[PDB]
Amino acid sequence: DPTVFHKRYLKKIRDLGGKVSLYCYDPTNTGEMVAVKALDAGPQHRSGWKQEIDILRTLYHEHIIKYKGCCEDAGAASLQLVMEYVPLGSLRDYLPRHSIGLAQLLLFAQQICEGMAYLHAQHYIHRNLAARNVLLDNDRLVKIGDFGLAKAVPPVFWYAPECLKEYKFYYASDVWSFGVTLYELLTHCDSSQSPPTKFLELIGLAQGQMTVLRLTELLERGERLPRPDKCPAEVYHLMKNCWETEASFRPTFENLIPILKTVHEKYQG
Ligand SMILES: NC(=O)c1cnc2[nH]ccc2c1N[C@@H]1[C@@H]2C[C@@H]3C[C@H]1C[C@@](O)(C3)C2
Repeated sequence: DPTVFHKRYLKKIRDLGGKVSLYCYDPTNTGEMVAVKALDAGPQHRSGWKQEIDILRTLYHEHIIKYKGCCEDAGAASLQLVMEYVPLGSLRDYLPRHSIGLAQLLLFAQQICEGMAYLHAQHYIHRNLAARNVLLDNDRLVKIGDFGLAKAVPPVFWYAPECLKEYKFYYASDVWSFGVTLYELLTHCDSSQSPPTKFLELIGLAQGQMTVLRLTELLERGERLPRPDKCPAEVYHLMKNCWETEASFRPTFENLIPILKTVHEKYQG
């Protein structure tokens, strides 16, 4: 996509959270809200940035945030990435404020799997799958964002043992993160139940440089996040399956889609 946004029609509304900001884009001096990501940076962060832009340019799917174009970023001697803006924001902000039923959360889970299967079918890994990077376009439509860490296959509290211990990252490693993301959904991203809160409670906060190693030891011993309240046993077993220590015993996102379809159906009625 070679779409170019002219800086002259861009007015900043707010920062969204690399840095992503919300702009109005209005050439008739009433128009479209857009999210714009901008790259301070130096040590080949620039090449990673070119990677992100090129990855997003090629991805087109209902459950992946839509690429809209680029604009000259004279101030960082780069491009800025222009994306669709989603007003409800990320599930991290939305879920604490609302009380979503199980069937709806399962639908979100299914849609995340669809976007991720698509991504994997493109030979890309995401490496940052967490509730905070899942955006809610409408009450029944989820989109995966934040491709900042995404890579062509040649967040430590969301990472599988092979990532933490060996610095490897498989398709199966994104499936582990999906498991943790699904746990977030079922706890409505309550901070007191969050993966950092729960794992720091076991590890403690006085382990010098060894936090990650301690986390790894607990995972390899088979320690896992608890069953959220009113998560069905079968959904908890699905999560535990996304968390197999051995990467090859995890389901793929392709495996997960028909299962999640079926369970959503069951809880919907
Ligand atoms: N298209 C977008 O990026 C985007 C689109 N609509 C949005 N509405 C509110 C935030 C937001 C977006 N924000 C980003 C998203 C969520 C949060 C903050 C931004 C960086 C983050 O990593 C973490 C991914």
